[PDB]
Amino acid sequence: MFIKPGRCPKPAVQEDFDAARYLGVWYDIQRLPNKFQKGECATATYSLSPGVGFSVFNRERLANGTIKSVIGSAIAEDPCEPAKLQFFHENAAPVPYWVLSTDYDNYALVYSCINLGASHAAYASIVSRQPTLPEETIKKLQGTMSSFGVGVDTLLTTNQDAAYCSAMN
Amino acid sequence: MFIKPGRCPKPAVQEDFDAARYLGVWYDIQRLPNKFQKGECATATYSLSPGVGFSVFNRERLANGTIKSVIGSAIAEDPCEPAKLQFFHENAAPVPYWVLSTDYDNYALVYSCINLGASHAAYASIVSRQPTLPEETIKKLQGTMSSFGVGVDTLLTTNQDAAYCSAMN
Amino acid sequence: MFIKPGRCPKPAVQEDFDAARYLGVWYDIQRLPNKFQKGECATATYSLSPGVGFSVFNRERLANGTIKSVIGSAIAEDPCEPAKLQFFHENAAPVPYWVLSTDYDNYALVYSCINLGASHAAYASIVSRQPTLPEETIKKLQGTMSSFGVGVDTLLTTNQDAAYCSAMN
Amino acid sequence: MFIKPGRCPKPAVQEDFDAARYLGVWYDIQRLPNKFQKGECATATYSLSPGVGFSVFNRERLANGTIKSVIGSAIAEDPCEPAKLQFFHENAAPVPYWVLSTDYDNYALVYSCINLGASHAAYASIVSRQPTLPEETIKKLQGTMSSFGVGVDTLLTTNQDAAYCSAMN
Ligand SMILES: C=CC1=C(C)/C(=C/c2[nH]c(/C=C3N=C(/C=C4\NC(=O)C(C)=C4C=C)C(C)=C\3CCC(=O)O)c(CCC(=O)O)c2C)NC1=O
Ligand SMILES: C=CC1=C(C)/C(=C/c2[nH]c(/C=C3N=C(/C=C4\NC(=O)C(C)=C4C=C)C(C)=C\3CCC(=O)O)c(CCC(=O)O)c2C)NC1=O
Ligand SMILES: C=CC1=C(C)/C(=C/c2[nH]c(/C=C3N=C(/C=C4\NC(=O)C(C)=C4C=C)C(C)=C\3CCC(=O)O)c(CCC(=O)O)c2C)NC1=O
Ligand SMILES: C=CC1=C(C)/C(=C/c2[nH]c(/C=C3N=C(/C=C4\NC(=O)C(C)=C4C=C)C(C)=C\3CCC(=O)O)c(CCC(=O)O)c2C)NC1=O
Repeated sequence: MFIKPGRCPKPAVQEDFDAARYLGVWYDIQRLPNKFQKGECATATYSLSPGVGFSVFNRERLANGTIKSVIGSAIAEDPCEPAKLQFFHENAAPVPYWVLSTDYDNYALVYSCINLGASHAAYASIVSRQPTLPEETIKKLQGTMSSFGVGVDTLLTTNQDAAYCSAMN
Repeated sequence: MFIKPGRCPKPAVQEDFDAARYLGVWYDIQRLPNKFQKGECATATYSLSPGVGFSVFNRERLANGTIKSVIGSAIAEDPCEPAKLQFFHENAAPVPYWVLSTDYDNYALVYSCINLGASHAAYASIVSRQPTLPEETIKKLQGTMSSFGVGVDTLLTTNQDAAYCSAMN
Repeated sequence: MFIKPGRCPKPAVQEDFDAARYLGVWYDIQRLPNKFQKGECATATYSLSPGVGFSVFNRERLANGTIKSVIGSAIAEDPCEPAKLQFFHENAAPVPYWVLSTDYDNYALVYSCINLGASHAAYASIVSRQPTLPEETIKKLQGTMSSFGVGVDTLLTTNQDAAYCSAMN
Repeated sequence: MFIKPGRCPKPAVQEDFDAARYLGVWYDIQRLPNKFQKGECATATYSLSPGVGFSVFNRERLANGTIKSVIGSAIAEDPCEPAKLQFFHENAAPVPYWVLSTDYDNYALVYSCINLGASHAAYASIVSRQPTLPEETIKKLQGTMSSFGVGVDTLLTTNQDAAYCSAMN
């Protein structure tokens, strides 16, 4: 199910989060089933913004081979909680985006949850600075997710194959 | 699906909504599939509150024959929009509850929607002051729902059979 | 003034806050200057409600001798943070109400703050189960307030004189 | 004062608001007394952003001759209400910004309001594509404001004198 029992959890986020080091390209390695990703090879690119926060450009490769993308803006509405962001994507209502853990140069774990009464809808992603990530790191991040009730066996492994994804350039 | 494409619609609500005439017992006649109703024979009872708004007591009959209930509070956070309520149920995050149409003495149409990025999760109910409602009224209210994109063929018809539901008293 | 520089602070709230023990009558002992209290002898009475949360009845004695009162409802929108309440007063927009500290039987310190861009508007009150409170307790609670930036120097001392407030009954 | 009785009004906003035509430089002509503008010669510059919405750069000239400025991002959280924006200024909490009326090439009237219980704090500004605006336009826009309860009598007339504001360049 996309909708799960219980209200949203409140996991810990990355201490001393530094958005400048978080900028650049991230590859989707695993993610919870969701409605927005329609393809494979997903990347997120975060870039400087003349205003506050940073800009967002997400791209994926659809089955027909076309590259589909969305633009957005990311802002931490409380400057004292810089890892707790609101993402504003074109044609979407705002969604939360929490950086739960990152070392900036290899991996990040991101989490988002919206309450639906006594249920909730959550999204989570393990991302990497490369199209792959070591199994040891994946299992560690999955452990973090399990610790607050995420169904890790539901995680999808994103296709990042070099040939299949060549159209991403 | 419980989660549907598009952001929440903004249907018109009942003009000149009068919560005092809305109080009392309502029977669930049809509703969109949802996660909270686990049984049949559902009723909603709205009662006076010493504070602002009104109090909520929802009851249903589970398959095992036990009656399960929840208490809540209903408040219109903007007094100038009295038909646009927030419902606060025990152990639940707040949810919207809009009275789209009612004649107070026979039927009401209620709607609730929460945005999930570019998707949404909606709930809707046709309720009656009696365990049944005339087909003509049902079709009229379904027409209202269709006019803003609700999938009316997905509506569930609640079992309100006198014998099956006798445990509701 | 009423609006001061900086965003609202997030002070710690009462651990294991038990609303049931918080019910009953409280006397205003000191409070920050505000727009709603126009007289003296202020009291807050919190009572059981059939729904969630509790009901609110605040009364004060105006300079002309008239007793003025308001009703409201109090609800903790996040059940896991029971001391962080939203108060809904008749014809008012919702306002936050945080129980920072209480021993239920003698005193409580309440705090509320709303952001106004790079400024904020804050309210705070020391209340007592009696019309007076020990000077030692008061100094203790003022210490808490000044610890997160409240200007305790601006606190008003509420007239609770038994003769002046006799109209309160 | 800055805080006045009653909840925020909901004035009508500019129909078919086109952010692209709203970009560029605006001069503050009149504004309600507020906490953020500490000088004169105020200007707002709105620019393209790679993400959603637009970027904000506000500048003014303090009495000591120093130019003070702030950066921010503007986003319409509901794409169907493009004139109802949220402004995120550096180190400030989010604030509403509603374009009530503009012809893009000459004037705009902006409004913002935040509820404080049964009171409110409002901001409003008349801006112009030039350092001055025709008296007729000004009276027109004041009429709009007074029509929903703004105290136009309290409006400050911003010093845009070319010599006094020369440091703005
Ligand atoms: C996103 C929207 C959304 C809404 C609107 C919603 C309402 C809501 N209905 C609830 C229970 C309930 N609600 C009902 C019945 C009704 N409820 C009604 O709103 C009406 C009109 C009827 C009947 C006429 C009953 C019978 C229960 C108790 C369910 C049970 O405990 O078995 C609960 C309690 C939590 C739970 O048991 O899951 C919530 C939060 N929840 C949501 O996520
Ligand atoms: C309830 C939570 C919730 C979240 C978090 C959410 C994010 C989000 N991701 C989007 C697109 C996208 N998002 C991604 C990828 C990513 N996105 C990421 O947050 C990360 C970490 C990656 C990859 C590493 C891509 C590739 C698209 C474009 C999808 C497409 O247009 O095909 C959109 C655009 C609207 C849409 O296309 O449906 C939203 C709102 N939506 C939600 O409802
Ligand atoms: C920004 C924060 C903020 C808060 C917290 C707030 C509370 C609040 N207190 C109110 C009335 C009142 N409140 C009080 C007293 C109390 N109230 C208390 O919270 C406590 C602890 C006491 C006393 C112990 C009384 C006596 C009234 C009625 C005042 C009157 O009608 O004369 C009202 C009614 C609207 C009004 O008359 O202005 C609100 C919204 N308003 C705000 O804007
Ligand atoms: C409750 C409502 C509310 C609003 C709208 C608001 C806007 C706002 N304007 C700001 C600065 C500023 N805003 C302006 C000017 C403008 N600003 C405008 O919205 C327009 C139309 C002009 C001029 C045409 C300038 C010049 C600064 C920098 C002030 C300075 O740093 O000295 C800031 C920075 C924080 C601060 O310095 O206080 C905020 C939050 N703040 C609020 O509390």
